Amino acid sequence: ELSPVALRQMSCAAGTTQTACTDDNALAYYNTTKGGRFVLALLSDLQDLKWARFPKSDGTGTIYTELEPPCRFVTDTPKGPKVKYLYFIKGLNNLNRGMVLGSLAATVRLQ
Amino acid sequence: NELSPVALRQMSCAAGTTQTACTDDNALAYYNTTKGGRFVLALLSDLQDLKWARFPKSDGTGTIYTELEPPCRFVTDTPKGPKVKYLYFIKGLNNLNRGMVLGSLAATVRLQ
Repeated sequence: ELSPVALRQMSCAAGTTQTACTDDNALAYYNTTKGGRFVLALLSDLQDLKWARFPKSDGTGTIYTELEPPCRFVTDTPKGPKVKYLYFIKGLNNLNRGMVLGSLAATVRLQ
Repeated sequence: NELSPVALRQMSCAAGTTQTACTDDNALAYYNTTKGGRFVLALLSDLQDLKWARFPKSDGTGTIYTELEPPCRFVTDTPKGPKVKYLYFIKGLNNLNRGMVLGSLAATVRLQ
């Protein structure tokens, strides 16, 4: 059926270009199925990101994914509201967009 | 531009195999608090044969019955041990809202 699979988070590199992916500057929401991680969305403080870099665990190589235009949103932080940017993977369907938003509501102090 | 952020609220509710069979709180409803009215997305229940959910109207006028999709079965890890649960989407729920419920569940519950 549509059995729910756990959405996990991990830090990851992202940048304006693929070469620009420098050091961990974002947080990736991903799925773990079969052999490999399925990244659904990026979470970051930066608003001009276009790419995300992911090294597979086996070290065979690294994966670059195009990012959609970011969805700006606000989180509640002890030091006051903070503005974050939510990047869906390019071409992400609405079902997986929903799962991201559902997981984001649970792992982040929204509004 | 700005993203629409909604928190999935949960509330105990009545359910049954028929509209008349809806009496006690047999399930918990995932809903959204909108400007006015509660928008129910899905039902979570120990029972696997549910078809309707009942919500007495806030205005006191009557009761609302929303029909259920076929249940999705899954196992949660609880202190009492693994518990078989059944997830019912509201009849006709779009894919975004379905993902919202599926994303909230897997982010807040341990699955087997």
